[PDB]
Amino acid sequence: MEKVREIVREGIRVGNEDPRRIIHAFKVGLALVLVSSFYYYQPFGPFTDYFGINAMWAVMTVVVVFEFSVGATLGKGLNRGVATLVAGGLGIGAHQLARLSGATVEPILLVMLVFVQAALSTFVRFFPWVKTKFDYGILIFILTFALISLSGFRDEEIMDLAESRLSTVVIGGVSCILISIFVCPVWAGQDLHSLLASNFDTLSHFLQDFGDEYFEDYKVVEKRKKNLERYKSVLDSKSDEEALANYAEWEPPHGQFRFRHPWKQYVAVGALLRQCAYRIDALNSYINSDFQIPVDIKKKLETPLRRMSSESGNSMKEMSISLKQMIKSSSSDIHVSNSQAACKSLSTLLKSGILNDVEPLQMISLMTTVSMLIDIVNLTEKISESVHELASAARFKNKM
Amino acid sequence: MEKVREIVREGIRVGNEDPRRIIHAFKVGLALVLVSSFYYYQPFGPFTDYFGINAMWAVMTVVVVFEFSVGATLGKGLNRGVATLVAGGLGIGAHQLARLSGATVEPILLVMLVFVQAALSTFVRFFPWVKTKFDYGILIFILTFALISLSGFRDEEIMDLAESRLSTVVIGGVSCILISIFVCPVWAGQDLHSLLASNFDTLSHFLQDFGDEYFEDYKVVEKRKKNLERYKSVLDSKSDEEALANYAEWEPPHGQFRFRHPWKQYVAVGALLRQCAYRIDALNSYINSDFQIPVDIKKKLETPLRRMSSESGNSMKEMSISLKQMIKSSSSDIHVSNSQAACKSLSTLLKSGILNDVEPLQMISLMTTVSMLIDIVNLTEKISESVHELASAARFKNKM
Repeated sequence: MEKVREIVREGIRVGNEDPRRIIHAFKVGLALVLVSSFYYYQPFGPFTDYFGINAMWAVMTVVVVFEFSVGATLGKGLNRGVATLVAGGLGIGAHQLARLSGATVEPILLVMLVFVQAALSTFVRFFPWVKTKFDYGILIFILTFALISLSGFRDEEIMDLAESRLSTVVIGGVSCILISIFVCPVWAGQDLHSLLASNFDTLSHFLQDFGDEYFEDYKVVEKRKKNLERYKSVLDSKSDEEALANYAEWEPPHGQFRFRHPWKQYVAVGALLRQCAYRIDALNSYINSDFQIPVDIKKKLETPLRRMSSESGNSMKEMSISLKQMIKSSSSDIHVSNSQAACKSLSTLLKSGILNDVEPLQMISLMTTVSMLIDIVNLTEKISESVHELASAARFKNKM
Repeated sequence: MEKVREIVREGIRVGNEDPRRIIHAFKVGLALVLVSSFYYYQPFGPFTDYFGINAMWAVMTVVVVFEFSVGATLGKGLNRGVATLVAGGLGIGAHQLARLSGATVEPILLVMLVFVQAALSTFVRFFPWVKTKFDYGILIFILTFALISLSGFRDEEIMDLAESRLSTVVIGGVSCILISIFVCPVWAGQDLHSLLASNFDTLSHFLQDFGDEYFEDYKVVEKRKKNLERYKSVLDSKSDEEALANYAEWEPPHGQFRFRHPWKQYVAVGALLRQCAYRIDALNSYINSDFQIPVDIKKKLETPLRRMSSESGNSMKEMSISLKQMIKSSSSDIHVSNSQAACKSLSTLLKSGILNDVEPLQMISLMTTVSMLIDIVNLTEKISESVHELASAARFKNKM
């Protein structure tokens, strides 16, 4: 009975982290019922249905095409539809050639053509372009050519089979797409947008928490978590952003998201944020070591380091708010100029020769932190310019 | 005609990068010809084939089940095989309750049961445990229960549709696995064990090259290429190493890979190697920056910083050979002990007070690299103890 407890608790947490999952679990059932209902109560023209498997194929298309996002279902349905169309054409042509050839060489020719085409398509499925965008199209191309060839039917029977398969794929796909767009849309573009903004926010949190924690049993573990987990999640999220970018490319335009929305720039800014995460990770690893410098030697540089960290955090926070609000912002300029000024002041403080009296190992550690922080500052400057460019060339509301 | 070139030249570089991609495009063609033979030349017992679509379903399973690796086909073909066996049972029992109830309620009770279980199964597909292993198993559990329900057939006609679907998944599913295993096996287990051992070698190049590029237009770029584009493949390959580990659990025990081969330790080590790529990434930026320290000030630490960097790379080089050769190796202990020795002799060089005379704006970047290098040496000591542990719990030949 205990595993029943564990599975129901896992269900509870998965549902509570996200409700759109439950609403999608209901949307799939609604699509199935709508499609199935369509066949039982023939709406306007009782379709011929020569083979007796139209309903089977409609339900199969609906179960396979319907995915979480809107870009996912639109892409899967469009690949499946276009591949079925072209491959049905090619299959009818191959069957006509097979018939025209002769009597006994017909199975030989059909099997040879299936071989050649499946081989060429399986090879093409390895290209990078195809692998990222139209993969599921080519699996269906092979499926359909092999269906219309290797299934033993006669000529007119083959023409009817191809038409039936195409019409059923179109109906299943359109039903899936309409219910996914019009009931409770999960746009992948907005999921990518929110993920980018959330990443910005976690980085700001760490920068402020560092400015505080650097110069100072259970609460130790909680603060260790509140430091580690956030940037450590930014680090391990390359594939999620890369996938949401494709899905978002597939989508139609909707509110505040115009026709040419640059998702590749979103992924570029994500890459810059990942570099910041590398540096922040080095900083954190130097926080959680045992060999820590005595406090006052850090406090002798406590002023500019605290100023630098705080201003970087505030600049990142303003960029996150400017992305959540979908408006061009110009506070990041002030918040990054302050950090450049703090870098210059730290430079002229180091020039004055204050660290001349400390043992050089403490110098190792202290200049390590100073170097990582200066690199973080330069990186936030670059990120500020890049986000400004994205917001310009994605047509944000110039109101500010 | 020019775009006909950019497609054929892209074909060649995909074929030469990996030849096994072509021998796979011929293995898919061979499973179709073999299956389509089994259903044309009935070997021993002419199957009943009540509906006329056994040959369609056998060729539809082969196109979907057959994937590159062996763990991918043994995995897709085992989800699809079991999900059809169970759902075929639930698909019949759900069709007995429909009849037992009444006449007009029959098309009402069957649609509800498709709704309830396609809504629960869609939800389970979000769980983190299910999503990695048995995902395609649950997409099929929804097709099958919605094949045997939402397709209009009578009572006795269903006990055949459930068997005709199951017996055409076992045959189309086995015929895919016997070819993947016996013709030219692409074991995903070895594609991971090779990638891990190829990563160690990419890092060893940078460390051997570091001591030379540090202390010293086109060869600018190629040597920039042989640094940047080399280690940067370790950072961007978190998903490939994680995918090949999922397959590698499905596979059978081929030669030198016992039954309990720890594919989760292979990813734990790869997780440490990604931490070295973080630090190595920081060393690279201070190499490609404009503000470079004048040489002779760098040169006063050239004795240990060249000994630390080199003996670390000669330690990662043995771990890469101790994995290609699949033998427990104790050479890495000699190569890692020297690096810890070079760390202490750097302290007694730093404690002796030699860097007291350089302007502190330069001590930033100089004590930076000393810090990133000392952390790398500290990491390869942890990697060495982990690979040494992997070789035990994978039962490597103790010959050495």
